[PDB]
Amino acid sequence: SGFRKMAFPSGKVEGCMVQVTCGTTTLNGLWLDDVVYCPRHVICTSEDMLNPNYEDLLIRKSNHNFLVQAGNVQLRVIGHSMQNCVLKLKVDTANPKTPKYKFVRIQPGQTFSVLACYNGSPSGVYQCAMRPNFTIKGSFLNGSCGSVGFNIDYDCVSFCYMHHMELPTGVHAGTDLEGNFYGPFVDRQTAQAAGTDTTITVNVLAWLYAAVINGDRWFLNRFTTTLNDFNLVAMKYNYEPLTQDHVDILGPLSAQTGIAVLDMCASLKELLQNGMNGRTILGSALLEDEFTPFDVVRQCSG
Amino acid sequence: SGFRKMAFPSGKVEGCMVQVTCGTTTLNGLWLDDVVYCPRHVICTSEDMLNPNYEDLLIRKSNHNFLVQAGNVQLRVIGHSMQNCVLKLKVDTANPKTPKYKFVRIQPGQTFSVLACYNGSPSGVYQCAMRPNFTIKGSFLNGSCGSVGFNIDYDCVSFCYMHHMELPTGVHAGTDLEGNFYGPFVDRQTAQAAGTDTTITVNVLAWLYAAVINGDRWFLNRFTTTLNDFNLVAMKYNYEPLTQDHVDILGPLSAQTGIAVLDMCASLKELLQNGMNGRTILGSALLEDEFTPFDVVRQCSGVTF
Ligand SMILES: OCc1csc2ccc(Cl)cc12
Ligand SMILES: OCc1csc2ccc(Cl)cc12
Ligand code: NA
Repeated sequence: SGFRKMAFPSGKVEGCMVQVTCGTTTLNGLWLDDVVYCPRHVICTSEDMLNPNYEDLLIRKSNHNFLVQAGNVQLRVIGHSMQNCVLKLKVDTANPKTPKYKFVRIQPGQTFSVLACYNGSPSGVYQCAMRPNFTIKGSFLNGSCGSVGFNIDYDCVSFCYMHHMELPTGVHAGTDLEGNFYGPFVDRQTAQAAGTDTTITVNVLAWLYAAVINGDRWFLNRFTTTLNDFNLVAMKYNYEPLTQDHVDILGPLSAQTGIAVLDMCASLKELLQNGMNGRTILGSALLEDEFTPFDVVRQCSG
Repeated sequence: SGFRKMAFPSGKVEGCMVQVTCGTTTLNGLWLDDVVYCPRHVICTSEDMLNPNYEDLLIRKSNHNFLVQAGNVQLRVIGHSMQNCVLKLKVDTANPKTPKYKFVRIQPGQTFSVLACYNGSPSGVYQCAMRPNFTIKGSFLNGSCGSVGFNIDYDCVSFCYMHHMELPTGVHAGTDLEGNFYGPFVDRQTAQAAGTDTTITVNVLAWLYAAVINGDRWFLNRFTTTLNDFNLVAMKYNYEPLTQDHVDILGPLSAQTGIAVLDMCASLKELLQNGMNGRTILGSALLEDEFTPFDVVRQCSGVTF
């Protein structure tokens, strides 16, 4: 029993973290095969962050401007190229600890684990979700740029996030491993702010199913709802619209508990209207939206 | 910025997880040097669990009755012995990935990371606290037994917990790595229950300090109090008593925020008496007590391993 915000075992990503230094700036890099991936703003001064011309900054760099350090060993750079907002540094050594991996760009609502790192050294691991406004609610300090987010389905590491910045509201923005930012953000010190965030409705529903699985039923009721009537109510609580896709993905959790999706939607409607009256669901006094349907099935059945 | 329930990187411990099978029961083992550690109830059957004589049950098993698989490769058991409630299986091969490590016993209120495993394969990592009633609120399914809890201090893994059982309320119980149980629990099929839990007061204060560090300040006020006065309130709300030792531990946090410990207990005083008034603290409507003061420091500092 029990239900926890659970991250993936981080060992496969730990063996990939290196330190990248350029000038006075040092951050983290991801060392896979003979390539080290890191945020391209490593080549920027503070003067440059307002309107950096990354092509012009990079052209003035040679390979030996980049110090890559893997634990105690210095890695020697033999090439460099820019792909969108990541720098790709070719090094003379393939990482002997390179796991089975792929790059995946994820959708809002998808979860993943973050390995926070400083100076190429892993500090901790925690579970995150891509918010609907394409930010993540992480825990990052200065020097954490280049830390990555990942899933491990079987023993293949699916890299989906690399940390680039913290926005004014204390949330975090970054790119996929192709260097494409999630959301409308840029690696540029502009007046950019996270859009108004919303609750991930399909995830709350999955987390309610998880409560029924672990033996809780107090929040159910005898009512049902149409999909559109539910969405009309939910968006008045800043909840994400629920789509038929979301209804389909919840199917297996509906079968395991015997509660139709729109019946659980009716229970979510009543919870939003009533609260919990001094009660808790799976140990929380708020409705949790950072567990996906997939996450619930992995932790409750295996 | 930001504050999240953070676990230690689990790589050093992932390389020690093995699968141990004895008969039809299979669980997880910890492979360090040339010894594999696992709960001794692996040798028991369903009828043995109601009243096992582990001494007599072990003297009847032999080395070949233990199938230990290090993922791919089979490990050969050359010897077996008991220390308290853990079984020590000598193997023919030393683990090449053995990290620097110690066996430590933690105190209730201290936190640690749990690497949940099934059939010797790690499946997830999460952060736990030893509750004052000596249980932990983990997430475990059948086959999780033998999973381990740990902290990392520089390069050294400090093993503190090994999973043994789940209680009727869905919380979990286990031993240190020397086989001594946390809490008044035994490894037999008997009527066992978690006692009434209490809230780890020093940890709630540490988490309020974490909230001030992250810009949550609405709960601060102009008042202060005394250790004696606040502990009267803590007892009323099923909070652990706050000691002068706790105040000394919160020193480093009381300096970084410039808010005295007794000053913050006044805030917690008012939160316990009047509630939250619809507002949240670090994204929570409850008072979180599974962050130690060190946890809050290390996360707002950047300490890495
Ligand atoms: O991390 C350095 C930095 C300073 S301002 C700004 C804006 C965007 C990004 Cl990605 C980075 C930075
Ligand atoms: O799964 C083994 C088992 C059955 S009942 C009981 C009570 C305590 C402990 Cl530690 C184990 C067990
Ligand atoms: Na005060």
